[PDB]
Amino acid sequence: LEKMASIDVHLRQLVPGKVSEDDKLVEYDALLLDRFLDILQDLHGEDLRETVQELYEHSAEYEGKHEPKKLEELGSVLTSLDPGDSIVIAKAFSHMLNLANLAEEVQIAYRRRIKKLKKGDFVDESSATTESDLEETFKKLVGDLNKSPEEIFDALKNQTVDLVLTAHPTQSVRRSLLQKHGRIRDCLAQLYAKDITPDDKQELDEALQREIQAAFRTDEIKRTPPTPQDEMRAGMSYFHETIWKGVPKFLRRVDTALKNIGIEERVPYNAPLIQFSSWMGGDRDGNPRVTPEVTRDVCLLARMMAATMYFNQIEDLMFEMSMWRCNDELRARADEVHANSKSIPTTEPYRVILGDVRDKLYHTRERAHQLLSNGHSDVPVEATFINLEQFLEPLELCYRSLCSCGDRPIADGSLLDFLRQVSTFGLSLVRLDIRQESDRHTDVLDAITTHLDIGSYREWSEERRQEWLLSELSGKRPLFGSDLPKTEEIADVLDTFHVIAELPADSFGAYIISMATAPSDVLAVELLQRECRVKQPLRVVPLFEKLADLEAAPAAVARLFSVDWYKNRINGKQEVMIGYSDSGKDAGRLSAAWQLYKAQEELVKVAKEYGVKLTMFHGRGGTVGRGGGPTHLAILSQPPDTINGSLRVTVQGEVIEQSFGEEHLCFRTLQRFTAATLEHGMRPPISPKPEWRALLDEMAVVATEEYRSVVFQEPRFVEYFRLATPELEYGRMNIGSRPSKRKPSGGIESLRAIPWIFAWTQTRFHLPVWLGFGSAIRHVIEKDVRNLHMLQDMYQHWPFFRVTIDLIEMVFAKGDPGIAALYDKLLVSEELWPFGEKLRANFEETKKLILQTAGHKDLLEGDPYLKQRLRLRDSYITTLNVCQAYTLKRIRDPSYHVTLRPHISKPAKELIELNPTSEYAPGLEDTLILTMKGIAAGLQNTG
Amino acid sequence: TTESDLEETFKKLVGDLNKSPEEIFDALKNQTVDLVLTAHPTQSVRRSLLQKHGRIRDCLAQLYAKDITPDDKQELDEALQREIQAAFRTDEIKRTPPTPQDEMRAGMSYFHETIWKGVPKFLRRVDTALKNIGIEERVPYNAPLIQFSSWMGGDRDGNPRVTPEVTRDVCLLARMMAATMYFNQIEDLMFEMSMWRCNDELRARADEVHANSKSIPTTEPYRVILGDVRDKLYHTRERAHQLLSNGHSDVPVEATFINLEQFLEP
Amino acid sequence: LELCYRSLCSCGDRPIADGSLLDFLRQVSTFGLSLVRLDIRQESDRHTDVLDAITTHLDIGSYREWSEERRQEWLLSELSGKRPLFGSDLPKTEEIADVLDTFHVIAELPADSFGAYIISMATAPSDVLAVELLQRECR
Repeated sequence: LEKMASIDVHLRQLVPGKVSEDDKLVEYDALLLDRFLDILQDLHGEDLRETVQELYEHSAEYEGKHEPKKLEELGSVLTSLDPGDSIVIAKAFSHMLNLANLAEEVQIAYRRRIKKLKKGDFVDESSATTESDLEETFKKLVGDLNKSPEEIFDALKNQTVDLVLTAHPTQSVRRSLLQKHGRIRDCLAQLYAKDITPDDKQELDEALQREIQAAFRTDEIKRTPPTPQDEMRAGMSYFHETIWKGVPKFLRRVDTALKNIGIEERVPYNAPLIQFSSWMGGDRDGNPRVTPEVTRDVCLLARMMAATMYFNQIEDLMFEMSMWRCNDELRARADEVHANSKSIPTTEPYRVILGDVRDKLYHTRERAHQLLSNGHSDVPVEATFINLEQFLEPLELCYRSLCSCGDRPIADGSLLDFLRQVSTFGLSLVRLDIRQESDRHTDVLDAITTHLDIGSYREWSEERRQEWLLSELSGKRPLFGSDLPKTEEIADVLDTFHVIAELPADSFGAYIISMATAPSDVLAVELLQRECRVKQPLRVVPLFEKLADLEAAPAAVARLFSVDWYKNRINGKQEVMIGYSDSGKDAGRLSAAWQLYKAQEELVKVAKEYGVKLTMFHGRGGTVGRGGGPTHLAILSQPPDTINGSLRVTVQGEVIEQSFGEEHLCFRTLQRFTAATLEHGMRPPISPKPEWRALLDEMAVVATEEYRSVVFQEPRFVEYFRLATPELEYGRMNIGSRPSKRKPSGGIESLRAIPWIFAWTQTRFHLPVWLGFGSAIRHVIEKDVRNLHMLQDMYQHWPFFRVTIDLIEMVFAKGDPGIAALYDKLLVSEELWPFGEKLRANFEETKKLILQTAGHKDLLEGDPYLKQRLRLRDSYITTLNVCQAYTLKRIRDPSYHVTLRPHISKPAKELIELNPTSEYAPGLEDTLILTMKGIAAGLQNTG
Repeated sequence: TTESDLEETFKKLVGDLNKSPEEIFDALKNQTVDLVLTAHPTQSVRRSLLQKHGRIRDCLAQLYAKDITPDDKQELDEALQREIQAAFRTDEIKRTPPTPQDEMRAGMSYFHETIWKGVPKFLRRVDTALKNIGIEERVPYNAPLIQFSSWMGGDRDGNPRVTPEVTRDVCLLARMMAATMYFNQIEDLMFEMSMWRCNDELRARADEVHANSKSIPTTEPYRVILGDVRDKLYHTRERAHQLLSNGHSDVPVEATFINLEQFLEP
Repeated sequence: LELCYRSLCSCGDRPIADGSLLDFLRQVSTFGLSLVRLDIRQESDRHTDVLDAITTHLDIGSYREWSEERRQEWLLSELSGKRPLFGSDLPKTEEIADVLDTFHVIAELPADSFGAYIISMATAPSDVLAVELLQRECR
């Protein structure tokens, strides 16, 4: 058994140098890989193991030198496998890749930071090795900006970081397989303790193998495209995993950091530095499966999870709180609770109060399980806490008392962590946002005006809409009753509003209007809210998606503030949502990014005019959605005063593991969010030179021209897209809960942005992310010999431009034109081949231009850590690519017969039997799904 | 400091006494250690003060880690002082000479603290020691190498306060703590058991259990069986709380495990 | 029951059917599910109070000052339209609350219990149309 000698060599060639000398990543992945291959040999035989290993060796050699021979050898081996062995190979490379991501997680989390590698400028904030922690951010604010610690302390007091969890665009992996990955990480880490005992080490190795097999022996398909509730619990897994415990530890570190610069107070417990929001069960844009009952469901489920967690916590709090000296107030309250009732003696008053609150917690949990599992309950209102204040009051009483008796140290222990968990998590953990297209609201209003015989709200001009909406919001007469012809959709909208009306506001964040374009969409949602008897209406949030919507958004927002009814309803607070990927699908990426910068600038000018406090909600696709070090500089790179102590970011499902799976991970996440928000608030990035703004305007025009000319003006583009890319299969298979298009018969316009990105990400081509940069940079470079220098100035001195280019370069590192060409060769008509060839030429050109801008000669020249990690994942992703290409060829072409090879080794008793009701050949559907999940998992995020 | 551990004891048995590893393994199979817990001759300390001492120990130990970070060390010191005051600021008298049941719970604290997790860890270490001398089997799971007994609620010698009702109390309280621990354990056992290849015997039983019933899908049979065992555990615990807090129950005995065999079988 | 009667007469047991079964059927038809049917009765002036509060809250005038025919006209246009008339945001005296809540209680019950809505001191068609409108707009 000396296969280990070979893969070790290959790994050491993939990652040759050392990015430090704790660089045990090759050791980690070689260990996990060898254990895995042994388990694969034991389960599925020797031949299978040798085949898979040969495949990986070739894939790694290809990632090394990129000789197309390696690709054709991988193809040669993969075509000869009967679908059973294809399944085994695909599953093999999925698990090997996951193990690679695991060794990476351990490497990053236990990489010790190097103080001496900092340069002194903003660049350092784009990598976790040189990014500032909380304390370094404090000292940078004090020394360099002459800010006083009191100003920092206030800034922290009023700052709010609101993280919004969304559903996974593809495989939200089984909570069980997450658990198994966790055990594997812990085993690795403990195995690399520099002191461990021989038996501890032996039992750790045994546990590791045991769990790698345990993970391999579980399916990753079948069942349902899990219902919105199942996805929602699968979302809240990370509250038990890390977040619930993680909040108070982070806040305590904020206290320590404040002490270490002279501040003697702590951050007040009720200060909302962290906040969590959810879309799971609320977003309806192009998702009929999110019914009103779904919303009522995840609302009550959230309240259940909250009351449960508080209940399990308050036992340990009651144990801790065994003191007897207390305030007179708390003493009287204890006499009250005891009279109105181990049995909690009156000499332990803290335990009396906390025992009563414990009662209220249990009663609330059972009441919520009865409201969800039935539709009514018997539990009266008084056995439960209805708002957060009733909950907070007795705890704050206990804190007051403890500090009264000089037991503040005791009060700053379990009690403080509990109070902060109550303030951060509320009664619901999260606040659910509802989201819906504007056109559905317009449908409802049109049905209403037609039923009232006033015209059709749809035909009305934007201002006429505004006028009718204003008169209707003014009056005292309700608008409709049950006697209204309601389509299924109209009924969905109205019933959603009623469900909102019949629930506590503690669960609801914002009403987000997708495809928002004009003030009438916002006023419309406000009116529907009031006329559906929504007691405390939600804040309305427009989502300007298309480019023109971004150009006209400040004018619409100003017009909204200028309206007295809205000006008083919003109460000096406004939240606007931007979508990096949504605008990118419309007008290319460069134009969408620059337009977003300008649009935020103008929105801030409007908010300063009308004296409203603006919060910018960053959707998916952004720079702030990459996760990790890059998020630091990305947040720093927002236009000045666009943050102002209120950040709101989408936590994409594809990153939620890299952000909240582990302890160190969650801590560093909350830390970089808080530090970035604070520093940007007190130290805005430089304002751009005007020549820069003009240059970006020209490049935006050229880029949008090329982008739309390719995606929309070329007629055969959609045929090419359907051929060279698994878009249709993703649209058909039980991968995501949402349909891939809004209208089945439309082109790319009606296609959603998630399948648009995902489709081209799968083929290692990434056309939506970089398309447009080539023609623009070429254009300005030819226009003047000097512009290049100017561009290179921006990349090195303008944070915004730097984070944009950096993202593009990183995506190019995840790309490979040769693999794309393989997809073309197997799946595209011959008369369409040159088309693709031309695109690929563009690809290469764009790459060479991006490099020239960054002053780099290789991709990711400045970040060799990331280069190493990407190289390592890629060596696994490439085989999944080829396997996917040929599998597509077989699925689409029943006339393409292959020369099969003999089967290898072992109602379902073998891997091929796990899909009975299959449409295509046995095991092809599952292989395609496997490669899609594996490639998608190995590439993570791009654009 | 110089006493023999398990493995050194093995090598002393094998090298010096010419005992075969098989003889050692058999001896272990048949050996039983029955540890009997008694009430404290004086202060059986409050379970809360146990917890506080525990936090103090953890704080000391982590404070003397040869790698610790400045902020971790500062927060550790703060936690240490905080907990020392916390312990000092609690009384240790009043109330009653705690009822035999109160002393009995205060005895069973140590199952949660260490013993419940500690037993299988030790047994696994016995397995490792057997591997290192050539034995490929493990110590059978149903072998009673460790056994626990109690006098708390049973010893009456010179003690009028141990009434028969006290005995029935500590009996049912013990069973409650047992069913509790098993229940809380079997959730993580159900998470682990997500495999799909299974025995024909297990397949048939799973088809049966699912037919007689997240909703436990039939292609995860282990989760079917263990979810059923979870059901019986819950019913047993609630039944014991009803027999203790009342004197009767409505929950039928057949919804619960009555003997160790019904429990072990699935 | 009628099935049992049909059957008995089918087998020529009509005499048996005309005994306890017939008395039972007649008791069901005479007494229904409620023995009696409850009439509601109220002064017309209370309905006028409610309509006056509504027209004042809508800033249209005071239904009270309006002549009998003008009342008739507003009542007719309102009974014609498709828009409801008011919501919880309405200044309601104790009496107005009594009237509206009475109408809601009528709405939340089976019609088997209710006979007639009787207007005491009835004087003009607007009193009747008014009660009809309040009935509809109270669902």
